[PDB]
Amino acid sequence: PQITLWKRPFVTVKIGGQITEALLDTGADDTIIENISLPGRWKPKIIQGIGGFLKVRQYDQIPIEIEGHKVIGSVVVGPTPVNVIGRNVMSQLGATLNF
Amino acid sequence: PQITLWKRPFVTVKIGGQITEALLDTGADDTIIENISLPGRWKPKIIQGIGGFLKVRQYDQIPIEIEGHKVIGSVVVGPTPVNVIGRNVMSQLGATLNF
Repeated sequence: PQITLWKRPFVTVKIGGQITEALLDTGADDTIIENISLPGRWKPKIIQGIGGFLKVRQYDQIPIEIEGHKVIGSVVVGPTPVNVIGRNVMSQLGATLNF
Repeated sequence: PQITLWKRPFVTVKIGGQITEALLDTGADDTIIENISLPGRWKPKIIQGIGGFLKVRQYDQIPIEIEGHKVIGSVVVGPTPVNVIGRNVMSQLGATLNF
C-alpha cells in the first residue's frame, strides 16, 4: 500500500499465529513486539527500557505478514510502549519513502 | 526522491540559513533540531528529557528545505541525540511510505 503520514502509520501484523498492530518507524533499526509468543531458539538482546537495560529475546527467520505482505525477518520480543516495525523488516518488505 | 531503508534515512536540511542533516522518522510526530538559530517568535514547549521536563522552543511557519524540496512547517529547537524530521514536516513534503 501507499501510507500517508497525516496520522501515526500503524499496520496490521500477523505473527506467531496472532493478529496485532505495530507502528512503521523509520527511526527504529529493529522490530519489537510485546506479549506475543514465538517458536524455537532466540538470542539474548539488550534494549533500553524504563529504568536501565532490559535483557530480552531476539528471534531470527520469523514469518511476518504486514498489511497482507509476507516477509521473513528478525523480531525482538520484549516490553515496549507500542509495537514497532523497524527498518530491518521494512527493507524486507521493499518499503521506500517517496516525495 | 525515493529513499530506501537499508540504512538510516538521513536527509540534508537547510533551515535558518544553516545546513544540517536529520533523520526521517515516521515514529516521531514533531521535528526537532539542535543548535540552530531561528528568527522571531517561538512558543515555549515542555518535552520529556533525561533528568527533566526540558523547556524548548516551538517555531511555527519556518521555511525548511529538505533534499532541495521547500516547505513551511513547525520546528522544535532543543537538545536531541539526533536531529529528526517528524511526520508534521514529512506530511508537508507529501512523503509516503510505499510497499
